[PDB]
Amino acid sequence: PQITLWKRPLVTIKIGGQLKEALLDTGADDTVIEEMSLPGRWKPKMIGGIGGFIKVRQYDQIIIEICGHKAIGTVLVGPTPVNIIGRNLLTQIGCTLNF
Amino acid sequence: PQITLWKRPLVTIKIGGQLKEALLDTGADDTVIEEMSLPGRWKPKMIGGIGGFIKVRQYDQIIIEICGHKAIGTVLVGPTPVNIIGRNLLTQIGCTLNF
Ligand SMILES: NC(=O)c1ccc(S(=O)(=O)N(Cc2ccc(C(F)(F)F)cc2)[C@H]2CNC[C@@H]2NCc2ccc(C(F)(F)F)cc2)cc1
Ligand SMILES: [Cl-]
Ligand SMILES: [Cl-]
Ligand SMILES: [Cl-]
Repeated sequence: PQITLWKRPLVTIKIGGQLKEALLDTGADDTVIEEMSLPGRWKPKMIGGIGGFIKVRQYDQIIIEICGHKAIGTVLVGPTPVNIIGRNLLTQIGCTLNF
Repeated sequence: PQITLWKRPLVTIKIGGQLKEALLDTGADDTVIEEMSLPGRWKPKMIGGIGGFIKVRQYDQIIIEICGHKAIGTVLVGPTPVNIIGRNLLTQIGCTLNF
């Protein structure tokens, strides 16, 4: 699809057997999801931006379905105000910016 | 152009006659630039980031060129990790997400 930017580019994703709404975010290096359970090992990480930093759990090799495109990669889990699909997964679905 | 996301989508902007580096950020509603002098009056604005909300200065109808594309619009000034070109100007220059 082609998604314009008049409003936030929210899409439905499937992760850990749950459906969630997430923002396609070219400014985010990493994918960050609200508190949820994921399988496997994790390690702590700090991420930040305007407003400050939050602590998240880093899970690797997690599968996510984004608009019917399956991708695998690292997912950070923590108290983010919005679910964010970052570049590490956007690349995998072939997402580009065009103008 | 078409910009992939394997690295940060950093571009050159021109504002106040000066060249600066900025991030094309579809996850940002607004355009936020590091401290600099802009003309005219400003209004208060609260923007929410990953780690909380902060106050920034809102300037309207500011001339700004983004990757050679001329735009005129709202620019916020405040403590941001990098200069951010958000949806308000991405929309102006005709930028879309595609996959
Ligand atoms: N309203 C508005 O315009 C606005 C809203 C939010 C922000 S934001 O929170 O600062 N912000 C932009 C951002 C840009 C660049 C950087 C930095 F360079 F440091 F990596 C950090 C943050 C948000 C907006 N889009 C990307 C970033 N998302 C939160 C985030 C932060 C860090 C990660 C990580 F590190 F895991 F990848 C993942 C997600 C900026 C502007
Ligand atoms: Cl990854
Ligand atoms: Cl104020
Ligand atoms: Cl604007």
